[PDB]
Amino acid sequence: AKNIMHGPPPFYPLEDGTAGEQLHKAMKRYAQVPGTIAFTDAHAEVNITYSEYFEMACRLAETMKRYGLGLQHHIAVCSENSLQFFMPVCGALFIGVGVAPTNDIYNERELYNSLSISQPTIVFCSKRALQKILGVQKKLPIIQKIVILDSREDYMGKQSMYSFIESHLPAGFNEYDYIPDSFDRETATALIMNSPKGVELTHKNICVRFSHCRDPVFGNQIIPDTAILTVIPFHHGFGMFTTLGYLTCGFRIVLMYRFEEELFLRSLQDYKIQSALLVPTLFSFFAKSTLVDKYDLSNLHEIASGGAPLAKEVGEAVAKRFKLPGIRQGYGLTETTSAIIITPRGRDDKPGACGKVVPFFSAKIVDLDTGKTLGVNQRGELCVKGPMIMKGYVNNPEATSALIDKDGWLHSGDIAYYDKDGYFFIV
Repeated sequence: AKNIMHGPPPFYPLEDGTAGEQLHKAMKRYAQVPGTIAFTDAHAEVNITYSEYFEMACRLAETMKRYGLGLQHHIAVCSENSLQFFMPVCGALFIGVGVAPTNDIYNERELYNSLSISQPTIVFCSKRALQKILGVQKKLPIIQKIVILDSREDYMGKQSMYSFIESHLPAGFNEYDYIPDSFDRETATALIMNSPKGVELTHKNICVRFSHCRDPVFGNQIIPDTAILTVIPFHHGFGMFTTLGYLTCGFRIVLMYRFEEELFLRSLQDYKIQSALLVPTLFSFFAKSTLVDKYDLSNLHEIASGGAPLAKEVGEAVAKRFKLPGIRQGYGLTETTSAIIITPRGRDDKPGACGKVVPFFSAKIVDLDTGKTLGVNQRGELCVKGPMIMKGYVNNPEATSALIDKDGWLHSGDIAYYDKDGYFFIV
Protein backbone atom coordinates (compact mmCIF):
# COMPACT_ATOMS: atom_id res chain seq x y z
CA ALA A 1 0.00 0.00 0.00
CA LYS A 2 3.24 1.90 -0.41
CA ASN A 3 2.09 1.21 -4.01
CA ILE A 4 -0.90 3.57 -3.66
CA MET A 5 0.01 7.21 -4.36
CA HIS A 6 -1.69 9.83 -2.21
CA GLY A 7 -1.85 13.56 -2.59
CA PRO A 8 -0.38 15.68 0.19
CA PRO A 9 -2.39 17.84 2.60
CA PRO A 10 -3.72 21.04 0.99
CA PHE A 11 -1.80 24.21 1.71
CA TYR A 12 -4.88 25.78 3.21
CA PRO A 13 -7.34 23.63 5.16
CA LEU A 14 -10.64 22.70 3.44
CA GLU A 15 -13.05 25.65 3.84
CA ASP A 16 -16.50 24.97 5.37
CA GLY A 17 -19.75 25.74 3.63
CA THR A 18 -21.51 24.71 0.48
CA ALA A 19 -20.05 25.53 -2.91
CA GLY A 20 -22.52 28.43 -3.20
CA GLU A 21 -21.47 29.75 0.17
CA GLN A 22 -17.78 29.67 -0.75
CA LEU A 23 -18.36 31.29 -4.10
CA HIS A 24 -20.65 33.97 -2.64
CA LYS A 25 -18.03 34.85 -0.01
CA ALA A 26 -15.16 35.25 -2.48
CA MET A 27 -17.31 37.18 -5.03
CA LYS A 28 -18.63 39.53 -2.33
CA ARG A 29 -15.06 40.50 -1.35
CA TYR A 30 -14.02 41.19 -5.00
CA ALA A 31 -17.29 43.10 -5.55
CA GLN A 32 -16.19 45.75 -3.08
CA VAL A 33 -13.08 46.75 -4.99
CA PRO A 34 -14.38 48.96 -7.79
CA GLY A 35 -13.20 48.12 -11.32
CA THR A 36 -12.18 44.53 -10.55
CA ILE A 37 -12.87 42.71 -13.83
CA ALA A 38 -14.50 39.28 -13.77
CA PHE A 39 -15.10 38.62 -17.48
CA THR A 40 -14.04 40.29 -20.71
CA ASP A 41 -15.62 39.56 -24.09
CA ALA A 42 -12.66 39.58 -26.56
CA HIS A 43 -14.96 39.96 -29.56
CA ALA A 44 -17.15 42.79 -28.21
CA GLU A 45 -14.41 44.28 -26.00
CA VAL A 46 -16.88 44.66 -23.09
CA ASN A 47 -15.73 44.15 -19.49
CA ILE A 48 -18.02 43.15 -16.63
CA THR A 49 -16.83 43.78 -13.04
CA TYR A 50 -17.18 41.62 -9.90
CA SER A 51 -19.64 44.15 -8.39
CA GLU A 52 -21.87 43.76 -11.43
CA TYR A 53 -21.51 39.97 -11.38
CA PHE A 54 -22.10 39.61 -7.61
CA GLU A 55 -25.15 41.81 -7.82
CA MET A 56 -26.69 39.83 -10.69
CA ALA A 57 -25.88 36.49 -9.05
CA CYS A 58 -27.57 37.51 -5.76
CA ARG A 59 -30.59 38.96 -7.60
CA LEU A 60 -31.01 35.80 -9.68
CA ALA A 61 -30.62 33.62 -6.59
CA GLU A 62 -33.42 35.46 -4.75
CA THR A 63 -35.56 35.63 -7.88
CA MET A 64 -35.38 31.89 -8.46
CA LYS A 65 -36.18 31.22 -4.76
CA ARG A 66 -39.28 33.50 -4.98
CA TYR A 67 -40.32 31.89 -8.24
CA GLY A 68 -40.39 28.69 -6.17
CA LEU A 69 -37.21 26.80 -6.94
CA GLY A 70 -35.47 24.69 -4.27
CA LEU A 71 -33.28 21.58 -3.85
CA GLN A 72 -35.69 19.37 -5.75
CA HIS A 73 -35.44 21.51 -8.86
CA HIS A 74 -32.86 21.94 -11.61
CA ILE A 75 -32.10 24.64 -14.15
CA ALA A 76 -30.31 24.48 -17.50
CA VAL A 77 -27.91 26.95 -19.15
CA CYS A 78 -27.56 26.58 -22.90
CA SER A 79 -25.33 29.15 -24.53
CA GLU A 80 -22.12 29.85 -26.32
CA ASN A 81 -19.40 31.19 -24.06
CA SER A 82 -20.41 34.73 -23.01
CA LEU A 83 -20.32 37.39 -20.34
CA GLN A 84 -23.69 36.26 -18.94
CA PHE A 85 -23.27 32.45 -18.93
CA PHE A 86 -22.17 32.26 -15.31
CA MET A 87 -24.82 34.51 -13.85
CA PRO A 88 -27.47 31.83 -13.51
CA VAL A 89 -24.80 29.29 -12.57
CA CYS A 90 -23.67 31.30 -9.50
CA GLY A 91 -27.21 32.23 -8.53
CA ALA A 92 -28.36 28.53 -8.60
CA LEU A 93 -25.35 27.40 -6.59
CA PHE A 94 -26.28 30.03 -3.97
CA ILE A 95 -29.67 28.40 -3.42
CA GLY A 96 -28.85 24.69 -3.97
CA VAL A 97 -30.60 24.34 -7.29
CA GLY A 98 -28.77 21.89 -9.60
CA VAL A 99 -27.35 23.44 -12.78
CA ALA A 100 -27.11 21.64 -16.17
CA PRO A 101 -24.64 23.22 -18.63
CA THR A 102 -26.04 22.00 -21.88
CA ASN A 103 -24.00 21.97 -25.10
CA ASP A 104 -25.26 24.82 -27.39
CA ILE A 105 -24.11 23.12 -30.60
CA TYR A 106 -26.11 19.89 -29.91
CA ASN A 107 -28.63 19.03 -32.59
CA GLU A 108 -32.30 18.69 -31.59
CA ARG A 109 -32.14 15.00 -30.69
CA GLU A 110 -28.99 15.45 -28.63
CA LEU A 111 -30.47 18.45 -26.79
CA TYR A 112 -33.68 16.56 -26.06
CA ASN A 113 -31.68 13.64 -24.73
CA SER A 114 -29.61 15.96 -22.47
CA LEU A 115 -32.60 17.91 -21.13
CA SER A 116 -34.59 14.72 -20.63
CA ILE A 117 -31.86 13.61 -18.21
CA SER A 118 -31.46 16.95 -16.36
CA GLN A 119 -35.21 17.85 -16.22
CA PRO A 120 -34.76 21.62 -15.79
CA THR A 121 -37.66 23.82 -14.66
CA ILE A 122 -36.06 26.95 -16.11
CA VAL A 123 -33.81 27.11 -19.13
CA PHE A 124 -31.50 30.11 -19.43
CA CYS A 125 -30.41 30.42 -23.05
CA SER A 126 -28.80 32.72 -25.53
CA LYS A 127 -30.57 34.13 -28.53
CA ARG A 128 -28.67 31.67 -30.79
CA ALA A 129 -29.95 28.76 -28.75
CA LEU A 130 -33.61 29.78 -28.38
CA GLN A 131 -35.12 28.08 -31.39
CA LYS A 132 -33.86 24.63 -30.51
CA ILE A 133 -34.82 25.11 -26.82
CA LEU A 134 -38.36 26.03 -27.90
CA GLY A 135 -38.56 22.82 -29.99
CA VAL A 136 -37.48 20.65 -27.04
CA GLN A 137 -39.82 22.46 -24.63
CA LYS A 138 -42.70 21.14 -26.74
CA LYS A 139 -41.65 17.60 -25.72
CA LEU A 140 -40.58 18.28 -22.12
CA PRO A 141 -43.38 19.78 -19.93
CA ILE A 142 -40.98 20.12 -17.01
CA ILE A 143 -39.50 23.13 -18.88
CA GLN A 144 -41.88 25.85 -17.65
CA LYS A 145 -39.77 28.95 -18.20
CA ILE A 146 -37.15 30.28 -20.62
CA VAL A 147 -35.06 33.33 -19.78
CA ILE A 148 -32.86 35.01 -22.39
CA LEU A 149 -29.20 35.60 -21.28
CA ASP A 150 -27.79 38.03 -23.84
CA SER A 151 -30.53 40.65 -24.01
CA ARG A 152 -31.23 43.86 -22.11
CA GLU A 153 -34.97 43.69 -23.06
CA ASP A 154 -37.51 40.95 -23.68
CA TYR A 155 -36.80 38.94 -26.80
CA MET A 156 -39.22 36.94 -28.94
CA GLY A 157 -41.77 37.09 -26.11
CA LYS A 158 -39.38 35.68 -23.51
CA GLN A 159 -38.20 37.62 -20.48
CA SER A 160 -34.59 38.79 -20.11
CA MET A 161 -32.79 38.23 -16.81
CA TYR A 162 -33.65 41.79 -15.92
CA SER A 163 -37.38 41.45 -16.50
CA PHE A 164 -37.48 37.97 -14.80
CA ILE A 165 -35.78 39.53 -11.74
CA GLU A 166 -38.17 42.50 -11.79
CA SER A 167 -41.13 40.14 -11.77
CA HIS A 168 -40.13 38.51 -8.45
CA LEU A 169 -37.58 40.52 -6.50
CA PRO A 170 -39.00 42.60 -3.63
CA ALA A 171 -38.51 46.31 -3.53
CA GLY A 172 -35.30 47.26 -1.73
CA PHE A 173 -33.43 43.99 -2.31
CA ASN A 174 -29.84 44.64 -1.19
CA GLU A 175 -27.28 42.18 -2.63
CA TYR A 176 -24.91 42.94 0.26
CA ASP A 177 -27.50 41.70 2.83
CA TYR A 178 -28.29 38.56 0.82
CA ILE A 179 -27.36 35.25 2.50
CA PRO A 180 -26.94 32.06 0.47
CA ASP A 181 -28.69 28.93 1.60
CA SER A 182 -27.07 26.25 3.74
CA PHE A 183 -27.65 22.49 3.28
CA ASP A 184 -25.78 19.17 3.22
CA ARG A 185 -22.88 19.64 0.84
CA GLU A 186 -22.17 15.87 0.74
CA THR A 187 -25.45 15.06 -0.97
CA ALA A 188 -26.80 18.25 -2.59
CA THR A 189 -26.54 18.26 -6.41
CA ALA A 190 -24.45 21.24 -7.60
CA LEU A 191 -24.14 20.42 -11.35
CA ILE A 192 -25.30 17.81 -13.86
CA MET A 193 -22.65 17.52 -16.58
CA ASN A 194 -22.76 15.56 -19.82
CA SER A 195 -20.46 12.60 -20.48
CA PRO A 196 -24.65 9.65 -23.42
CA LYS A 197 -25.22 10.23 -19.66
CA GLY A 198 -25.80 12.79 -16.91
CA VAL A 199 -22.98 13.20 -14.39
CA GLU A 200 -24.25 14.33 -11.04
CA LEU A 201 -21.69 16.37 -9.12
CA THR A 202 -22.27 17.46 -5.50
CA HIS A 203 -21.47 20.60 -3.65
CA LYS A 204 -18.71 18.76 -1.76
CA ASN A 205 -17.24 17.83 -5.14
CA ILE A 206 -16.99 21.52 -6.14
CA CYS A 207 -15.69 22.57 -2.67
CA VAL A 208 -12.72 20.23 -3.13
CA ARG A 209 -12.00 21.71 -6.61
CA PHE A 210 -12.13 25.08 -4.86
CA SER A 211 -9.34 23.93 -2.60
CA HIS A 212 -7.13 22.80 -5.47
CA CYS A 213 -7.72 25.84 -7.64
CA ARG A 214 -6.51 28.26 -4.91
CA ASP A 215 -3.65 25.92 -3.83
CA PRO A 216 -0.16 27.42 -4.47
CA VAL A 217 1.20 24.00 -5.69
CA PHE A 218 -1.92 22.56 -7.32
CA GLY A 219 -3.74 25.70 -8.55
CA ASN A 220 -2.85 29.34 -9.10
CA GLN A 221 -1.74 31.94 -6.56
CA ILE A 222 -4.26 34.63 -5.86
CA ILE A 223 -2.41 37.70 -7.08
CA PRO A 224 -4.22 40.94 -8.04
CA ASP A 225 -4.53 41.77 -11.79
CA THR A 226 -4.11 38.17 -12.95
CA ALA A 227 -5.81 37.59 -16.32
CA ILE A 228 -6.52 34.35 -18.07
CA LEU A 229 -7.79 33.57 -21.60
CA THR A 230 -10.05 30.63 -22.19
CA VAL A 231 -11.51 29.18 -25.32
CA ILE A 232 -12.81 26.07 -23.53
CA PRO A 233 -16.60 25.65 -23.77
CA PHE A 234 -18.19 26.46 -20.37
CA HIS A 235 -20.35 23.35 -20.62
CA HIS A 236 -17.33 21.01 -20.70
CA GLY A 237 -15.96 20.00 -17.28
CA PHE A 238 -12.56 21.38 -18.29
CA GLY A 239 -14.15 24.84 -18.99
CA MET A 240 -16.64 24.93 -16.09
CA PHE A 241 -14.29 23.99 -13.27
CA THR A 242 -11.34 26.09 -14.36
CA THR A 243 -13.62 29.10 -14.85
CA LEU A 244 -15.64 28.75 -11.65
CA GLY A 245 -12.40 28.41 -9.70
CA TYR A 246 -11.03 31.57 -11.29
CA LEU A 247 -14.00 33.45 -9.96
CA THR A 248 -12.97 32.36 -6.46
CA CYS A 249 -9.51 33.74 -7.16
CA GLY A 250 -10.79 37.19 -8.37
CA PHE A 251 -9.07 36.79 -11.78
CA ARG A 252 -10.07 38.46 -15.07
CA ILE A 253 -11.51 35.79 -17.35
CA VAL A 254 -11.12 36.73 -20.95
CA LEU A 255 -13.40 34.76 -23.25
CA MET A 256 -14.03 34.13 -26.95
CA TYR A 257 -17.24 32.54 -28.25
CA ARG A 258 -15.33 31.61 -31.42
CA PHE A 259 -11.74 30.69 -32.04
CA GLU A 260 -9.67 32.87 -34.42
CA GLU A 261 -5.88 32.85 -34.54
CA GLU A 262 -5.19 36.55 -34.70
CA LEU A 263 -7.83 37.56 -32.15
CA PHE A 264 -6.47 34.88 -29.81
CA LEU A 265 -2.81 35.96 -30.04
CA ARG A 266 -3.69 39.70 -29.96
CA SER A 267 -5.77 39.09 -26.83
CA LEU A 268 -2.92 37.28 -25.15
CA GLN A 269 -0.62 40.23 -25.79
CA ASP A 270 -2.90 43.17 -25.19
CA TYR A 271 -4.67 41.79 -22.11
CA LYS A 272 -1.27 40.68 -20.69
CA ILE A 273 -2.59 37.26 -20.18
CA GLN A 274 -0.80 34.99 -17.68
CA SER A 275 -2.54 31.66 -18.46
CA ALA A 276 -4.16 30.40 -21.64
CA LEU A 277 -6.59 27.49 -21.59
CA LEU A 278 -6.99 25.41 -24.81
CA VAL A 279 -8.99 22.37 -26.01
CA PRO A 280 -6.78 19.47 -27.09
CA THR A 281 -7.14 19.98 -30.88
CA LEU A 282 -6.09 23.64 -30.44
CA PHE A 283 -2.74 22.39 -29.12
CA SER A 284 -2.32 20.72 -32.50
CA PHE A 285 -3.30 24.02 -34.18
CA PHE A 286 -0.73 26.00 -32.18
CA ALA A 287 2.05 23.55 -33.04
CA LYS A 288 1.38 24.59 -36.72
CA SER A 289 1.08 28.32 -36.02
CA THR A 290 4.01 30.51 -36.98
CA LEU A 291 2.23 33.86 -36.18
CA VAL A 292 2.93 33.40 -32.46
CA ASP A 293 6.32 35.11 -32.44
CA LYS A 294 4.99 38.32 -33.95
CA TYR A 295 3.30 39.02 -30.57
CA ASP A 296 4.66 40.14 -27.19
CA LEU A 297 3.72 37.30 -24.87
CA SER A 298 6.19 38.16 -22.12
CA ASN A 299 3.39 38.06 -19.50
CA LEU A 300 2.32 34.51 -20.34
CA HIS A 301 3.50 31.96 -17.80
CA GLU A 302 1.17 29.03 -18.37
CA ILE A 303 -0.70 26.98 -20.96
CA ALA A 304 -3.19 24.39 -19.65
CA SER A 305 -6.24 22.31 -20.69
CA GLY A 306 -8.15 21.86 -17.46
CA GLY A 307 -7.11 18.15 -17.35
CA ALA A 308 -7.38 16.80 -20.91
CA PRO A 309 -4.15 14.78 -21.30
CA LEU A 310 -1.87 15.78 -24.16
CA ALA A 311 0.70 13.82 -26.21
CA LYS A 312 4.22 14.59 -25.06
CA GLU A 313 5.51 15.79 -28.46
CA VAL A 314 2.61 18.16 -29.21
CA GLY A 315 2.92 19.58 -25.67
CA GLU A 316 6.65 20.20 -26.26
CA ALA A 317 6.06 21.79 -29.71
CA VAL A 318 3.48 24.20 -28.27
CA ALA A 319 5.65 25.11 -25.29
CA LYS A 320 8.51 25.91 -27.68
CA ARG A 321 6.27 28.15 -29.92
CA PHE A 322 5.19 30.12 -26.90
CA LYS A 323 8.68 30.26 -25.32
CA LEU A 324 7.67 28.45 -22.15
CA PRO A 325 9.55 25.63 -20.35
CA GLY A 326 6.55 23.29 -20.66
CA ILE A 327 2.80 22.81 -20.59
CA ARG A 328 0.88 22.57 -17.33
CA GLN A 329 -0.78 19.17 -17.74
CA GLY A 330 -3.41 17.41 -15.91
CA TYR A 331 -5.64 14.43 -15.99
CA GLY A 332 -9.30 14.36 -15.03
CA LEU A 333 -12.67 13.22 -16.29
CA THR A 334 -16.17 14.75 -16.15
CA GLU A 335 -16.91 11.93 -13.62
CA THR A 336 -14.07 13.19 -11.34
CA THR A 337 -15.33 16.78 -11.49
CA SER A 338 -11.94 18.10 -12.56
CA ALA A 339 -8.27 17.17 -12.75
CA ILE A 340 -7.21 14.79 -10.01
CA ILE A 341 -3.63 14.60 -11.29
CA ILE A 342 -2.05 18.02 -11.89
CA THR A 343 1.50 19.23 -12.65
CA PRO A 344 2.87 21.01 -9.59
CA ARG A 345 3.20 24.71 -10.27
CA GLY A 346 6.50 25.84 -11.77
CA ARG A 347 7.79 22.28 -12.40
CA ASP A 348 8.60 21.51 -16.05
CA ASP A 349 11.18 18.73 -15.83
CA LYS A 350 8.61 15.95 -16.47
CA PRO A 351 7.42 16.46 -20.02
CA GLY A 352 5.04 13.64 -20.91
CA ALA A 353 3.71 13.41 -17.29
CA CYS A 354 0.20 14.51 -16.37
CA GLY A 355 1.57 15.45 -12.92
CA LYS A 356 1.00 14.32 -9.32
CA VAL A 357 -2.05 13.25 -7.39
CA VAL A 358 -4.05 16.15 -5.93
CA PRO A 359 -4.79 16.69 -2.21
CA PHE A 360 -7.52 14.43 -0.78
CA PHE A 361 -7.02 11.93 -3.61
CA SER A 362 -5.44 8.52 -4.06
CA ALA A 363 -4.37 6.88 -7.33
CA LYS A 364 -3.28 3.34 -8.08
CA ILE A 365 -2.28 1.26 -11.13
CA VAL A 366 -3.86 -2.18 -11.51
CA ASP A 367 -3.32 -5.23 -13.62
CA LEU A 368 -6.00 -5.18 -16.35
CA ASP A 369 -6.94 -8.89 -15.94
CA THR A 370 -6.66 -9.20 -12.17
CA GLY A 371 -7.38 -5.90 -10.37
CA LYS A 372 -3.99 -6.40 -8.62
CA THR A 373 -2.18 -3.19 -7.51
CA LEU A 374 1.16 -2.70 -9.39
CA GLY A 375 4.27 -0.76 -8.36
CA VAL A 376 6.56 1.95 -9.66
CA ASN A 377 7.26 2.15 -13.42
CA GLN A 378 4.74 -0.61 -14.09
CA ARG A 379 1.97 -0.17 -16.61
CA GLY A 380 -1.67 -0.90 -15.93
CA GLU A 381 -5.12 0.57 -15.51
CA LEU A 382 -5.40 3.89 -13.72
CA CYS A 383 -7.78 4.01 -10.76
CA VAL A 384 -8.50 7.00 -8.60
CA LYS A 385 -10.32 7.59 -5.35
CA GLY A 386 -11.34 10.82 -3.56
CA PRO A 387 -14.07 13.39 -2.77
CA MET A 388 -14.42 14.86 -6.28
CA ILE A 389 -15.76 11.54 -7.55
CA MET A 390 -19.28 12.08 -8.82
CA LYS A 391 -22.31 11.01 -6.86
CA GLY A 392 -23.24 8.92 -9.89
CA TYR A 393 -24.83 8.85 -13.30
CA VAL A 394 -28.34 10.36 -13.22
CA ASN A 395 -30.85 7.46 -13.36
CA ASN A 396 -28.22 4.90 -14.18
CA PRO A 397 -26.97 2.96 -11.19
CA GLU A 398 -25.76 0.14 -13.48
CA ALA A 399 -23.37 2.35 -15.43
CA THR A 400 -22.30 3.93 -12.08
CA SER A 401 -21.40 0.54 -10.59
CA ALA A 402 -19.61 -0.55 -13.74
CA LEU A 403 -17.30 2.50 -13.41
CA ILE A 404 -16.83 2.86 -9.64
CA ASP A 405 -16.24 -0.21 -7.50
CA LYS A 406 -17.54 -0.96 -4.02
CA ASP A 407 -14.36 0.38 -2.41
CA GLY A 408 -14.86 3.85 -4.02
CA TRP A 409 -12.24 3.42 -6.79
CA LEU A 410 -13.08 4.82 -10.22
CA HIS A 411 -11.63 2.75 -13.05
CA SER A 412 -10.71 5.26 -15.67
CA GLY A 413 -10.20 3.08 -18.65
CA ASP A 414 -6.75 4.57 -19.27
CA ILE A 415 -3.38 2.80 -19.12
CA ALA A 416 -0.76 4.62 -17.01
CA TYR A 417 2.25 4.30 -14.78
CA TYR A 418 3.92 6.36 -12.11
CA ASP A 419 7.62 7.08 -11.59
CA LYS A 420 9.92 7.31 -8.53
CA ASP A 421 8.98 10.94 -7.97
CA GLY A 422 5.27 10.20 -7.93
CA TYR A 423 4.59 11.60 -11.43
CA PHE A 424 1.94 9.86 -13.53
CA PHE A 425 2.18 9.24 -17.26
CA ILE A 426 -0.71 8.19 -19.53
CA VAL A 427 0.33 5.60 -22.14
